[PDB]
Amino acid sequence: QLSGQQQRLLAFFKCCLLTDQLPLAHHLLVVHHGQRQKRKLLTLDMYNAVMLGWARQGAFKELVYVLFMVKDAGLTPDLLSYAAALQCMGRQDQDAGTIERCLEQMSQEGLKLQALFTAVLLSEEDRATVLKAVHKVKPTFSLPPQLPPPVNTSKLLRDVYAKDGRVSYPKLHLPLKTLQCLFEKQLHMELASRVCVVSVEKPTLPSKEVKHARKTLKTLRDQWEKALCRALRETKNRLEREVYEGRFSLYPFLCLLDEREVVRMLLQVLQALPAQGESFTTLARELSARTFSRHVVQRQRVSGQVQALQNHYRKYLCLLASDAEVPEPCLPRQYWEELGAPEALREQPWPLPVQMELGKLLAEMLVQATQMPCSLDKPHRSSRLVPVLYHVYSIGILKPHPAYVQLLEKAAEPTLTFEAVDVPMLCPPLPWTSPHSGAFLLSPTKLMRTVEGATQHQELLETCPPTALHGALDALTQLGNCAWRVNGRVLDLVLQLFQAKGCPQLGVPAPPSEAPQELRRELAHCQKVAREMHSLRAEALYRLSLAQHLRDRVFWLPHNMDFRGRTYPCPPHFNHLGSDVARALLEFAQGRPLGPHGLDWLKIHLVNLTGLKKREPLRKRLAFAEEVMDDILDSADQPLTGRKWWMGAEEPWQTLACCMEVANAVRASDPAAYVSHLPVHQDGSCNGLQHYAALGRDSVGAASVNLEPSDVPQDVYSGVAAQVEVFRRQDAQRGMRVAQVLEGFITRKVVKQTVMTVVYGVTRYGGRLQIEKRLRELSDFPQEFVWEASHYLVRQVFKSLQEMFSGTRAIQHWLTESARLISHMGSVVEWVTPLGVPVIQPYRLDSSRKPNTRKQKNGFPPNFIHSLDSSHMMLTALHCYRKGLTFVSVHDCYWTHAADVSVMNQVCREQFVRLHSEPILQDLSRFLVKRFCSEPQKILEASQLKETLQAVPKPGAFDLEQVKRSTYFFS
DNA sequence: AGAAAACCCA
DNA sequence: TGGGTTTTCTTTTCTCT
RNA sequence: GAGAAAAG
Ligand SMILES: Nc1ncnc2c1ncn2[C@@H]1O[C@H](COP(=O)(O)OP(=O)(O)OP(=O)(O)O)[C@@H](O)[C@H]1O
Ligand SMILES: [Mg+2]
Repeated sequence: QLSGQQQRLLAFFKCCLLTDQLPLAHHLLVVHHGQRQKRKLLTLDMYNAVMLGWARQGAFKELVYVLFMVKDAGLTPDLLSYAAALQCMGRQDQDAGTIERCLEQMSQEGLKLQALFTAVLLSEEDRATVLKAVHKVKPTFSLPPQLPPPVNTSKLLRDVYAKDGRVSYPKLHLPLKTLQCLFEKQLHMELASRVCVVSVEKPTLPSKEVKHARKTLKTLRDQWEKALCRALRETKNRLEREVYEGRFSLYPFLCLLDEREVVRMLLQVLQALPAQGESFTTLARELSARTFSRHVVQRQRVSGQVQALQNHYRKYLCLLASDAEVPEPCLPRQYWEELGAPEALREQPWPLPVQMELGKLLAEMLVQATQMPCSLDKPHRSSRLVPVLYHVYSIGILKPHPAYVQLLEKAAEPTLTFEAVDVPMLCPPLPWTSPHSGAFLLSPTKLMRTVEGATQHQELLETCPPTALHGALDALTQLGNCAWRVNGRVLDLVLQLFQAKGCPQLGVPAPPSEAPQELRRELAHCQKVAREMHSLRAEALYRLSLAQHLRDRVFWLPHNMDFRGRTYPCPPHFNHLGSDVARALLEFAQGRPLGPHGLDWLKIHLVNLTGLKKREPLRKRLAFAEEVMDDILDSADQPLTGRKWWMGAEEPWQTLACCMEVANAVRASDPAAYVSHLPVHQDGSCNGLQHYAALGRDSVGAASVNLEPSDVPQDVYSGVAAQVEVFRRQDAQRGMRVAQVLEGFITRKVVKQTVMTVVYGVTRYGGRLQIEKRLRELSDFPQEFVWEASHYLVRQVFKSLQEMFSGTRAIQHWLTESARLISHMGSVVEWVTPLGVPVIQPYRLDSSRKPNTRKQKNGFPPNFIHSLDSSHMMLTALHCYRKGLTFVSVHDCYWTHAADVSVMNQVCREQFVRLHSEPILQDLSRFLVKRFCSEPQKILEASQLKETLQAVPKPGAFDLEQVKRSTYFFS
């Protein structure tokens, strides 16, 4: 649309506003105004930018100059131009307070002053100055009184937003002053954009070469520090020259940040660089994005937004603190908005070519700025100052000359360095009051996770009724308000294995040592295994370094959504959706007493973690727990020196943590009045099958995946495993070798993924790879036939064909056909969840202007079922919040304290009915016939999709209220 | 690799 | 009708080219 | 970009 130079100079003038430097903008405006080619292609917005800037300084003569320049070249003043004019007229006492010409022309122009105060975004201080100007004269003007905020009136969301009800909202265990101090700590950790952590490695004792290298790097880094402060000042003068000669320049972009912070950034980029050099454009985009983030943090420090955030957060903590009482209790978004919400003043990203030019300029400073001696091993040897990194040609990756990387490797630097946003928050996160504001204090966290800069996700989120997202945001805040701590005993044991030779049986990666050590094939395989082990140990190193950092601290994990609705915590390395070790390290910081029923749920949780007794009732899982109590107590007491019963569990570290918790609870004097911090888990049987069976009301499926009450749990995977094992015997007696070598190897775990995936649009090749990976990890299985057996295991699993999951397949076929026809119409598949969240699919494999019908078709049934179980999770979260339950969730795995597992069940058995009492299939049908089938050009295609959508398959005969008495719906 | 057919563009 | 490409969906981490 | 690994 607009020219690239227009956006480029718009970014220039905006950054000149943000960095004082206003005579530079006036000079460039004058130079462009002189030349006829240059005075063309300016929009009104750049003169408007210089308008508000001279309004901030209040220079009346200069602003009258640029206002006179507005009328030339056919630009009439817009609303905000008049606003800045009112701001400068009121900044002085001119025109008897701005009415003598400005307000008369304001009324003559036909631009509404109400529309100025409402429609057009203004700064709050500028808005107050306009108020003072238009209050010196005309005192009969007053601001329109803003209404009380709207309260959502949907059927599922009536109960959570009904004012008259008995509520018990949970409060944190931390007082107001402690939470305020943690707010200060988080603010300091976010202003300093990186955090340094100690390695969990074994440290190296002082040696001659190690400390010689250690003092060599300090001298070289200080030398490059002075070199970088030379180069950036030289290019600052050189770019100010281009400003003063009438050229575009990046001079305010380098004055966005101080000299020091840029040099520190470039040094941290060298410290974080691997032995192999990274792509030049990737280094550029990383550097310029870091410049943007540090600018966003710096602008709030200068502009006074940080102090406003301080006062509001100190008032907001009264809701969460144990020692403070809000007069009427309410939700954190509601209490945030009831208090005066600060203006966001959203920093917007610059145009992408300007970002790339900044990254190129910084990286090309970094290339020709740093130098080092070549004679590293011999300091007395005379060597010229060899460039440390010239590989710009090369796909283009810079070269770390091997002296530097060997110097680092013999330096034994004990410190890793993280981003602020890659670390758990030290204070409770900001409430999700908007798709813009939430999670981190000073960083623009996104509502939906996305890649490659897909922006239609937000464009659906900001085009909604304002009360639609209220259910989702209050869910994410509830997921973010969970207080976590680190289980230190598990950390001690894992670091004991990590600092020694690792234990790959229990998940601790092996060192570069104990690696495997005609000939070429074996050497290549040894190098491959060495690289994989080194990579896994680097991952575990980073995770355990954050865990040891947060060992003594209470931290919060802010949550985002994806597009389809499911919720993930923002800090990546150490979260509760990670592996066995990561879940074993994490624990609830707030603890709730067990009560009369908590210890039974702890024991059932332990038996669920062992992986034994999956086919059993709860009474016999509990009887198993009493059977193996001595093994539990020995595993808790002697993990690595006892009989190691916990190691044989399917999730050994979580089993060990639960063994410790159960051992503390049993040996307690009153196990009912024991404060338990362990998250007890409840999981759906087959949630794709659960939601398909509840949509189709299929009695056979509902009985099959436990929507109908039964004494014993029912698994589809154990059914199909025996149903293919009978043919494994029947073909083995015909003398087939592939059936003969699979004896004792047809389990739930090898067919679990395939029968999980049959309800989605799976092909036989994907099922083949699915069983193939599981057969590769089978050590007892001979590895020769792993390919062949995989084919034999996607054959004979046609047992799902014989009228198995029938209404499931009808629902699947209609969703698949709907996605196919929507995409063949040319449109992307969108739908609104029953809680109101709009969902769009970012597939678009044109290059991105057509929808990829294969990807849309294969994506619609999983994305829709994930939307439903995310909505079910959010309803369960909200109605547990009304009953004072601490709830988190790994994507159908609902986690809470043991004392709440009954209540969490009941809400899970209520909001599954209340969600599925609504005609989700019919509401989806009418939404997609209104949104997608109302076009004039494609009446026949709309008729075909109309016949498809209006032929939603009929519900079966299953009363959903039975789910209320289903014991093993979630177990 | 390879056992593998269906969909999309010629 | 003939030839090329994918293979159910999402999320996350690490070192080597 | 491949080498892997993890969660639903
Ligand atoms: N590989 C996968 N592909 C698609 N969806 C998946 C996949 N793995 C899990 N899911 C989704 O996650 C949920 C199932 O999680 P989970 O791993 O607990 O499976 P399950 O069928 O409930 O098995 P289990 O018997 O172990 O409880 C469903 O919503 C399902 O759609
Ligand atoms: Mg499960």
